[PDB]
Amino acid sequence: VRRGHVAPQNTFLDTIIRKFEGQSRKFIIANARVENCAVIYCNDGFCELCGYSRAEVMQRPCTCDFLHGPRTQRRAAAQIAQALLGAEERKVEIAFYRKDGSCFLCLVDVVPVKNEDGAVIMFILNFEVWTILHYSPFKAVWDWLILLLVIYTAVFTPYSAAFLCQPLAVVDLIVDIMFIVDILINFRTTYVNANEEVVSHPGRIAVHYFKGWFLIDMVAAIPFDLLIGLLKTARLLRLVRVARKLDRYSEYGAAVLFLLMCTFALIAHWLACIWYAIGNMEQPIGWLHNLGDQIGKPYGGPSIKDKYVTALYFTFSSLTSVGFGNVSPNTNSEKIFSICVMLIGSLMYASIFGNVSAIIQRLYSGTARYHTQMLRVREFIRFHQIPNPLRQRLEEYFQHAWSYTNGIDMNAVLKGFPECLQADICLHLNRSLLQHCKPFRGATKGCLRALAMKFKTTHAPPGDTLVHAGDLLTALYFISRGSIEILRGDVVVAILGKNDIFGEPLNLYARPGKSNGDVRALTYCDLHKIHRDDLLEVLDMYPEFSDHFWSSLEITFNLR
Amino acid sequence: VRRGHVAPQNTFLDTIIRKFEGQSRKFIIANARVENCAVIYCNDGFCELCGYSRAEVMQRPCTCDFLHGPRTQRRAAAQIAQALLGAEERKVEIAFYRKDGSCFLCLVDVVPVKNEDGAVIMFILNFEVWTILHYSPFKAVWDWLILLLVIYTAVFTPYSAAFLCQPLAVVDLIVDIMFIVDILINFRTTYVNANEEVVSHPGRIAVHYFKGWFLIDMVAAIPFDLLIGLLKTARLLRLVRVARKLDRYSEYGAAVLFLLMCTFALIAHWLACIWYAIGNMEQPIGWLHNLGDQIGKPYGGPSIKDKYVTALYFTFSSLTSVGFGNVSPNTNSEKIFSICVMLIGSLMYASIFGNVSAIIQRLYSGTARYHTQMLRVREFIRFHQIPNPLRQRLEEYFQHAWSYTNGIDMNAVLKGFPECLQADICLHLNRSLLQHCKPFRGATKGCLRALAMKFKTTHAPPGDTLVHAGDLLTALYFISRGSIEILRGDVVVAILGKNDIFGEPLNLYARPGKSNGDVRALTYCDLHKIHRDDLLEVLDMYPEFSDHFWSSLEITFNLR
Amino acid sequence: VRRGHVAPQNTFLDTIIRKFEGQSRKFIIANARVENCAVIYCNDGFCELCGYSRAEVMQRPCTCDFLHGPRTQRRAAAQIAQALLGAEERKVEIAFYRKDGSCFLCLVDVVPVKNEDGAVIMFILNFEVWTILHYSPFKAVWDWLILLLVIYTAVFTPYSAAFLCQPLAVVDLIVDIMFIVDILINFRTTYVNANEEVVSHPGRIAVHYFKGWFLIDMVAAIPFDLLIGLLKTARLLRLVRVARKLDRYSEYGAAVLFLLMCTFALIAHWLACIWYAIGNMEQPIGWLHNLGDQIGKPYGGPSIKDKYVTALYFTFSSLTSVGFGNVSPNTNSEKIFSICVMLIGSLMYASIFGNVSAIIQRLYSGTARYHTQMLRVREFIRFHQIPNPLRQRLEEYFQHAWSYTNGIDMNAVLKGFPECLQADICLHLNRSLLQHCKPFRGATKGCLRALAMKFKTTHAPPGDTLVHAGDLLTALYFISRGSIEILRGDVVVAILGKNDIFGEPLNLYARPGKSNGDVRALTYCDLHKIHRDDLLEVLDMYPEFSDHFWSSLEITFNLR
Repeated sequence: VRRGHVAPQNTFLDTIIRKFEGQSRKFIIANARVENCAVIYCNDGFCELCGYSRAEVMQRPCTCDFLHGPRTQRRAAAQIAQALLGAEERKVEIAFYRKDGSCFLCLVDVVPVKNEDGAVIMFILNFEVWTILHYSPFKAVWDWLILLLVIYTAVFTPYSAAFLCQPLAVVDLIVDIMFIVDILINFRTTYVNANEEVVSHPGRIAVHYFKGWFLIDMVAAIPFDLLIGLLKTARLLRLVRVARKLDRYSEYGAAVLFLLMCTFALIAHWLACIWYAIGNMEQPIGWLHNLGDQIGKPYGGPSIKDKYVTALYFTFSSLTSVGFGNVSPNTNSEKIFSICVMLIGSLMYASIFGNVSAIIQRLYSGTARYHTQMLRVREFIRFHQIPNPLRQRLEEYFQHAWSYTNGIDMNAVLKGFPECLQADICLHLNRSLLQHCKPFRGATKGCLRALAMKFKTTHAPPGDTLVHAGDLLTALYFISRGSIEILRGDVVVAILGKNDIFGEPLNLYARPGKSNGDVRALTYCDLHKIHRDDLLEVLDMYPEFSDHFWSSLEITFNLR
Repeated sequence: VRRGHVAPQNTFLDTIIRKFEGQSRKFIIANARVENCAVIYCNDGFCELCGYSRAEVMQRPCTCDFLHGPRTQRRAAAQIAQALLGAEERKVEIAFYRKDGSCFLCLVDVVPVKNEDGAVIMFILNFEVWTILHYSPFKAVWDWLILLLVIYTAVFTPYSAAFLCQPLAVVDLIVDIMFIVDILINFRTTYVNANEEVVSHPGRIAVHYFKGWFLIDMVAAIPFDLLIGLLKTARLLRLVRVARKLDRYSEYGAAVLFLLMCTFALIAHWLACIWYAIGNMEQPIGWLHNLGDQIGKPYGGPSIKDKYVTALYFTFSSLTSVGFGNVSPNTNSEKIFSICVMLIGSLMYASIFGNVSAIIQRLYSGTARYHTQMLRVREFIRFHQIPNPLRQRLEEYFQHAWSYTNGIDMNAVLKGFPECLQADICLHLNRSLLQHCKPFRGATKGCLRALAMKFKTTHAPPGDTLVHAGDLLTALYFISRGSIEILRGDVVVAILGKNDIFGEPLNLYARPGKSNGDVRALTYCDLHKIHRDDLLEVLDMYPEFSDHFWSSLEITFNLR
Repeated sequence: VRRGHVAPQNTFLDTIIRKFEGQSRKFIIANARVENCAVIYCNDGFCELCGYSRAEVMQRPCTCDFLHGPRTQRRAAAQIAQALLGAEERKVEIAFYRKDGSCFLCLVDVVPVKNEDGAVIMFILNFEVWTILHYSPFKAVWDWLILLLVIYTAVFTPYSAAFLCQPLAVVDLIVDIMFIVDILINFRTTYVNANEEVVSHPGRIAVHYFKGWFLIDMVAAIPFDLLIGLLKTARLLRLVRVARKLDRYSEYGAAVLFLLMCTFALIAHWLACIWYAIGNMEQPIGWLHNLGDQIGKPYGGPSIKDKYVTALYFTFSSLTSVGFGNVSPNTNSEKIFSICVMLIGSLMYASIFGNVSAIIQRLYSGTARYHTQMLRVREFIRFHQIPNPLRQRLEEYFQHAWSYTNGIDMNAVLKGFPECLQADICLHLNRSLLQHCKPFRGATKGCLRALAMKFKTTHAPPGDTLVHAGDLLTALYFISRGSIEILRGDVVVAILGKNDIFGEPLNLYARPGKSNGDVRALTYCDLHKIHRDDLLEVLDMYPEFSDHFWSSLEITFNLR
């Protein structure tokens, strides 16, 4: 289920501007925490008065020296300066000057705003001539509890209606209380408006709940004493609660299959009850008389245990397209019902199990594409005829890479997000380097995001050659986990464990230098990677970082 | 089935470091085969003692001249040098010096490690102040043998249970032995752990087999003498062996269809037996009495041959959605069973044959996309209205290219793999050139991989013009198979067979030179290709290779 | 159906080299039509003899001046020169010299090859010390005629076998003749070998037809006189002719649906006959007795008209999953058959109509994607809320572009083909320009292909602004059909009809010049397009073409 982000702590500024926008007033806003109180807003009405644009007015003292002129008094201007420090309402009068030259008399209404703590935050200068959340685990698990007792009302209210201290009557009365309790919960609980990402408190929620889904849910919780048994069919409107809250029940993949399969039972259930109703209410030959000849109970009559089973047995067989012929429609009303069940059944059986077949492939989606992606590799091997030592690499790498990634395109997901969140994702992915290592600490946050974007992650399983002898070292690597070894003609030279760096320094050569020897991983080593073209372009942007970077950084193996 | 790569020969170094990591000791490792015994590892504890970082300590003699100072003796340092050559344990004492200046007394524990042959490989200097494989063809074919006799137990154990030197009893006792033998095989056979790519020997396998799939498979192989016929239903747990080993049975495309179709029979089989059980255990009107009136055997009674057939005949018709009405449920228990079979059948018939329909399209996947890809070309021809001489080329090339590649994207597969394995694939693909030809022999392995990446393969069928007269010769070609001819106005000049080269030398012109004449293939000629921009960029990286390349290489046809 | 390209006219050279390759001889080949008889082939055996490589030997006179030395006679060398002009076999002896220095005596066997006309084409110098085609419209339409009379044999041979001047017997004997005629046709007709793209004449075809599909088709055409009616069931093997020739019948989209639907009838047909056979051959209660009670013919017996209908009626209902219950299996054999029909029917009905549902969507594939592509545009309009004057453009352009292209990606098709055939396609697409226009005539074929690749086609419907006033004229246009008008503030200036050019000359400015005014089409104008960056890069390659191009070309509207 969706939950919007909470309103930022500076959103009060928007409501002040939006209220004064309705008044058509002319004003400016200036901050208190800043040194000389720089102006941070100027509406269109203010620019028409003075003549100056936003660019000129913004980032200037709130006393406004440029507005003063010959006609202004020294004593009158001093009253405005003292009013900022004193923190109170003083309507001081003074005659400002425009950009072009003309003067005007104006009333300066200084009204400081304050928070709950008791401190002056902003300066508005007007001119004139018992709570619950919607995303809580309490409500989340209780929605499943509603859905369970909703199924109860879908099953037992038609069976009670059609076929007619008691154990059944007492449990039914407990369900009536839960829906009355549900209405009380829906007032105090929060919701997500389109514009307002979150909303709380009872003054605002009751307006939304009225003129919405309360009218239908109001009828659900109205029991009465006053046969008249048909009034209990209003409890089927409790099923509407599931439709409006469908976003919560569609989260899990397996839970969706339960809904589609249990509804199929309820569809037949109702039709079974409706099929039974057709037999009783026309009784002058039909299907119920016909059943009395099959099972030995002609007319007393057959039992209700049988009467419902045989009726459900029928309507399942009719809408599953079996058609057994133990029971079958003879009268015109029965046949018309069978026509209705065959028509709705052909729509249902096509639509509902078309989804279930898709949901099984959607649940087992990893293993579905895995076999098709595997058959590409097997056809690729048989095409070129690849020998055994390379055969083992392509099979084991593919299964290792797929089991690691779960058959997911990692770069394809990041392209949907913008550069701000892409940087934040990559900042999290490379948290092991940027936090712990020596050179990356002494740097601004813009540099960290800039680097993180160009960084990569490359999982090297046991016995995988990353680089070979005499190769162009494009990359500069960083190791987080595992233990990588460097060799040179079957001679073990290096053993690079955690928090190690290997490659070449970019300052000395200024060219793509050749390698020293091969480098192979022992364990499932987690490591990171960049390029010379990628890295150098970052250091050109940040010159103060570059001198700090290369000095503090220490490569464990210089490769030449 | 997946099989991990064997642990590399230098993995003992990781276990030594990981054991000493638990001790919290401070040490270094140095190689013996190398000249002056360079240090190849240094933990965090060692850097805290001396003060020096990894970059300074690595690639230096293991005697450590930088650690010595004024306080160290000449006789004491000589004991460490002799200990390296002698190969034994000597705890020599000497007072080293730190980087900053301060001294410390320390005990040098030199412990050389040795292999099975009997030679000193490494120097650890501590400081203190009857087998079987899982991927074998024996086990592979025997898993199919298990699956066959598992189907036996799925079919014959319900039929024996429900409907009741003998030929049947003796064959059943042989199957009981095979599962007891299976348990003995599962101990000695290998498996694939998540971390440990391969694992062997009985000390490690028994720990994994216990607390896993042995508990279920233990119950399978427990026969007893002690009617009590229901205890034989535990043999259905032998079916669990197929689920846990499902990765092996899903390899072949046609073999998957056999599983999905034979299970459909077994599903009905069990339900047939369950349908029969419902008739017998309620016998005070039902379906079995009803059958005695159809076939002339009222009550003796009808035969077991019939009794099972009619029961299977029912349950197939019920779950295939036919519903014949020879046999049909009359009692409440029978109807509830029919409701159960209709509900499970609607799920089964939708799910299982949804997969079979996909598996037929997945097996015939080449011919499926071939017709759709063909209809693009036929619509492309009808759109532009292409004449006969060009019509023949597009049809014959498409069918030749598709029959060659089997409708597979060759470049799309390589993009999934990294640059290391991509080079290894391309090294195999261009093995005909790099091994046999004259100039490519005298070169380093980095050059061979660098070239191979930029190379291509272009199959030219009979009568295909590769290059025309007056064209810009971007490429430089190499022929492996077939026989290509060069013409110039219907005059046969060249006949280039195997191991031939044509194009232009890149040293003389330093520009894109024009061609001499046309060039056409006779047979299905296999040849390779590069570009000027691609090739020149490789030779710039390797200057010693470039002078060797152009001198030794000899182009058969210079084209101007 | 696939048909390979005919063997090129110079393929005799390959067979001569391949035959002499078996002999392990050492030789060269030289052309006659060329001036000084340049050598055009040299095997590995020749290079071992002399010492010289291919590069040095190729493109030199066949007399070989470099091979001569001091020991060679003036009179002996003259015999070789006269032998080239005379055209006959002379085994002249002369002692050649190697590259290194050593001499050797050798026999020069000059054997000129000749064609059917009677002219010397090549010079091989050995050294020693009633027809029919497969793709014809005769065979194409006759394969459909076979398939029609194959269906006859599938339908009438079981009906004749199972249920038992005559009109029926005479027509059956005509079909027996057609299959005997088919065998005679299959000898003389051609086929497509994997290596040999085409093959003809009776010496080669009979070897392929034997040990192939003749053995099965031989049994089809063996009638005998000698009840023994079961021998006529061998005529079902005539159905195998359709399977082996399936490539021809899968061409048309609608014709595939006919095969899948007519087979479904034949599947039921056979099963109907098999269902009938079960009734007769067990006759001591069954289904045939049961039918005698429904329709008033107990036992004479019921008619064969009925007996077959009711049997087909059954087997359709069984495998269509209806199950009527007029007729139904009572005996064990009948039920086992119903189990078999339900099992094969569930496989058939899933597989065969899964294809038919796909074939309907594949036949109506244009209209399928059209609606989905339309819904993108309708959602795109509702997203941005586009006004009426632009609304009309996006709707009309999309329908015009889709109706023109039939929903096909034009550039996506060309990427599959190589640069040779891509150029040939684009040469055909821009045939209107390159043939008819003035500047493109005086140019080499390499230039025409180079230009054609970079050219485009842009259909401008009525009232479409191609270029606006003050725009950067990147392109230079060519008009083939229609009539385009140029305006400048609602003033009609130009009327450019067929074979016209507009843009700017690239020689004068050497910069992207601005436009003069707007340009709009009247009719469905067909026109072509290029760019400055695209065009200039071609003219840099061909300097002799560039001076010819700009002088002869004349732009109708210079735009400034």
